[PDB]
Amino acid sequence: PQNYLFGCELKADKDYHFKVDNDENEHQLSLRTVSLGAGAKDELHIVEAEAMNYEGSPIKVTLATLKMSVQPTVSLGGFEITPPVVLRLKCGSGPVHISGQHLVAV
Amino acid sequence: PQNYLFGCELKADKDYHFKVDNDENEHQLSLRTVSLGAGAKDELHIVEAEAMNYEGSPIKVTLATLKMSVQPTVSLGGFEITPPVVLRLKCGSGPVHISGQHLVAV
Amino acid sequence: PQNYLFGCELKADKDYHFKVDNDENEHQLSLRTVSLGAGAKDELHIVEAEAMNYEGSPIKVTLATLKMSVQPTVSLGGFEITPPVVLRLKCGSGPVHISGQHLVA
Amino acid sequence: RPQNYLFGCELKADKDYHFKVDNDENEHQLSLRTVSLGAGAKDELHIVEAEAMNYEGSPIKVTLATLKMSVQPTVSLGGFEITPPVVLRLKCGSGPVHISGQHLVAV
Amino acid sequence: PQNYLFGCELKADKDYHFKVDNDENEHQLSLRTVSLGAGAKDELHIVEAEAMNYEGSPIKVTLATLKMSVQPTVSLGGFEITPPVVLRLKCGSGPVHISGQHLVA
Ligand SMILES: [Cl-]
Repeated sequence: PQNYLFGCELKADKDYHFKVDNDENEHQLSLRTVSLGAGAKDELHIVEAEAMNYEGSPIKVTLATLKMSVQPTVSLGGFEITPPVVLRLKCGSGPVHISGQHLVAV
Repeated sequence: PQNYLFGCELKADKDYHFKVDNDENEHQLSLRTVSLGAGAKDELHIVEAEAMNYEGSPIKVTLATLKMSVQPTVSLGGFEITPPVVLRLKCGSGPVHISGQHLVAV
Repeated sequence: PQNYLFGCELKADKDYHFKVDNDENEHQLSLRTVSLGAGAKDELHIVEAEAMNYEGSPIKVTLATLKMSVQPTVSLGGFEITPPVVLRLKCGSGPVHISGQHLVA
Repeated sequence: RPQNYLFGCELKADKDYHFKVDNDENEHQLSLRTVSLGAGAKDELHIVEAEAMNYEGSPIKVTLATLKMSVQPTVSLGGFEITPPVVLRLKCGSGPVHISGQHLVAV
Repeated sequence: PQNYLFGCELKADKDYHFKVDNDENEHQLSLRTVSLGAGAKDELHIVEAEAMNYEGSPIKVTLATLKMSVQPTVSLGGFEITPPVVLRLKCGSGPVHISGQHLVA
């Protein structure tokens, strides 16, 4: 369970797509924090994730609701998600930063 | 321990029923975040879970108390519940979003 | 490790005692969240737990300080305590809800 | 796998806390869960610090939490495990500040 | 999994560099809390970490955004990073304190 640092930045329509690699290994994203960037406005920001569900259909789940003067950072504690996954801002202009661990298994 | 994205949205007249069907494997719901939706009033929101306790009886349980201008998101850190589970808003109009993992055994 | 839902509501004159039976397994309370109920006043609420320490004596312990307009909910991340455990409000009138898991060997 | 006992203490401006090992064989761990301000604490900045050995072998002071009654009365650390010997103290603020956690033992 | 206490302080002109000197065992930095020091102004503080991604390249990630009058402490719950790691203030002058665990197999 070797682990690499992971991160991305979201904007109004700057998605992040985490893909499956053409390796033989398993991969997981263990999401840790969502936090507002210095230039973010004091509006509501909602970060959303999209991935396969249990019965096979795409699901969109909101990870966090952030606002600069109320809650600039949310800690998710190692939210593990199997790729492919898309991360995006459902509202707010961002930037919103996401940090976490990229877990593989050779 | 296979792992899928889970999410739902609750409103005052909209609960969520997590079931698990005529499967053979064991299933667990691992709840990660509870967060207020973009249009939610600045009223008190209380999210409830109902499931079996160890004595065999159904128990109603408060997961989180949320308020948009005080605490829009609560992180539960992987709160596991054995299905069947009903999730509902005990008060507040929502929308309230819940995200987590659906974990499956064999 | 079997896990069942656990929850309770605490008020000024209402301790909560956890419990077990003529049982054969190991039991743990895994406390998850502490949250103020809808009718709680905007007073400071302090939730306390009491259980035996490593020496063997009962020790009272503050789990959380809550205030409705400041921090209505606290997440403990799976705080595990061996029964018997008493939960109570050391101050505030409540209602205060506690949620967690009952774990069985 | 290890056995777990409830742990707690109260810190004030002139009352620190030191984690007591004894003439025993067991490996002990202190797992800290919450830091929360007591009812009578004033509304100043409170900073809780922990003191224990680092890897290279010499003592390090470390900040666990910054708390303020009207902003953030409780901080949950999620099971911060520290090997004894460890000392907990207020680096500033008058308290009382309560600490809760687990005392874990295994051999 | 031997476990030692870890800490550092960050300022506008003072970063922290975590190297384990090449022994033969493996080391991990497990971050726990990011908190503002007593002397910090009430400006936005953003703490970032730099290490390798899975493709071998260095990446910088924001760990936490703090502000004294809003949220002086963020708890990361054991965010493990493989050394070498750089911690720095991307904005704000600090001091910002970091605590966690240094783990050796
Ligand atoms: Cl706040």
